[PDB]
Amino acid sequence: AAKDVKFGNDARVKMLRGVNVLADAVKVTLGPKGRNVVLDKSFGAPTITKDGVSVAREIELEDKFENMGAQMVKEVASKANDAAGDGTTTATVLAQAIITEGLKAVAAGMNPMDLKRGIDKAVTAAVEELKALSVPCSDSKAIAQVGTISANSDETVGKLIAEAMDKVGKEGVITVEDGTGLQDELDVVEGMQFDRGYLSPYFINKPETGAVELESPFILLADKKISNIREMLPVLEAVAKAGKPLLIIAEDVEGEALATLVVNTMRGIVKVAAVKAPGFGDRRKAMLQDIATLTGGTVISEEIGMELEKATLEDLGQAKRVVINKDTTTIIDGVGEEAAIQGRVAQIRQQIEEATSDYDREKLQERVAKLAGGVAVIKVGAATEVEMKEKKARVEDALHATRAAVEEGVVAGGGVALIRVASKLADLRGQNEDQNVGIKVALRAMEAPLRQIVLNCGEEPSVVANTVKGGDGNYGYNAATEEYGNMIDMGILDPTKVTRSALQYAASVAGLMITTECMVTDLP
Repeated sequence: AAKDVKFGNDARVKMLRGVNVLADAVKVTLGPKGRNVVLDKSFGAPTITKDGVSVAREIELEDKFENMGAQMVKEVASKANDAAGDGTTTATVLAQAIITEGLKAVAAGMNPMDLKRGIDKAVTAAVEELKALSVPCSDSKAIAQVGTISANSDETVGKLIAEAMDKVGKEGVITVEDGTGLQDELDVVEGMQFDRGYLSPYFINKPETGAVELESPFILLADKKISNIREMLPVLEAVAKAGKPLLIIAEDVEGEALATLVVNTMRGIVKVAAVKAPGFGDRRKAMLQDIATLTGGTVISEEIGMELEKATLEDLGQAKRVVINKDTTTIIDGVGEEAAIQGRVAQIRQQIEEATSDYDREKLQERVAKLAGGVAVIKVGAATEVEMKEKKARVEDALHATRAAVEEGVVAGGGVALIRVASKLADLRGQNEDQNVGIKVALRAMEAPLRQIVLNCGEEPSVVANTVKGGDGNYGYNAATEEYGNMIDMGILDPTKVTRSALQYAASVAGLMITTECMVTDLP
């Protein structure tokens, strides 16, 4: 009902102090010599963690305006983590630096619009410089190296990732799953992955990764929107009597159907997951047909008179494993005739020759490559099961890091890339002097994360940052060994995508907060 409103400097200082609390909580964990943050748990055993993700997720300030500021910075940091795969702490500390300096400038009387424009100009220049400075990661040796560093110096993990990407390609779909035995088994199976997520997070079976993982499930491919249930209840009865989980891939399943599916899933009487149909228009129908051919089943379409009432087990697609993340889903080893797959890829290639528009042509290349390439599975082997779990988690993290490195490149890790780019961009200027002030704010902000890492290491940050700026290339300061040298030589590297995303999202949130003249929140 009644709401509190803050205008001008009061709202901005509220946001600044909230962001300060969040960044002070998170940034202490940054760096190889990170600090420990105790997250008190109501169950009884407090947890000690050194990752900024958990600390950021667990923070919620009591004051309303402080809470809003901290939560919005946390939201943009989580966006950076979801996109790049890492760099939440770097994004948070960069955002804190930009916000502090920009608010100090605004309080002097600087124009927020020009400050934001200068900050964005500096950030775009920094992204271009990072792209220029990035070391390409295309050789299998470089892939193995990125795998090793991304997995705490494990040659086996890097070798597995490198050979998996060799078999599936740089852009191929590669997934990791638990495997029996001690040795690591790598196999390739016929499957596909389309960028669609679960309609509700209530279907999640693995809270560790938030992935709806299904083993040997049935998939129901519907060409029509589903709102009611009574037309499709026999499908639920059939999958229940079959005893195996069911996957729903329709144009959209929402309303009472989604509600009853979520309720049943929480009840546990039946385990059924629903994911939206990829694409739209005729493309959606084409890829639904592609998935139907992959799974050996058929799609139910209202236009051809095939109702959901007649949908039974014989016309129900079946797979081996299904992994549904927040944004992407993966069907693995869908059982189906190889002749059908060959016919489908041949027909799509034909359509490629008699395609005319470039957009349709590139979409057809994407579809045929995705369908024909398949998905390889890497099975983690270890002596003890807990070791298998930790190794599989490390393999997943290393796979994400390697994928990011392939997508963008590899730069110097430990914040050296950002400070090097900031030193390189010392002479950039904008139209207004306010834009120059904003550019200087951005430069100091990109200098900040290395200073924080050095401060966590215990060394003084000023002289170390000055020495790193004095050098050129990937030369910087190693926090672990307290020595200088080339980061790629020392192996301290991060994907260019991670650094670029952290910088971009910190810039976005800083621009949003600097240009905020009013806050509205519920009354305490």
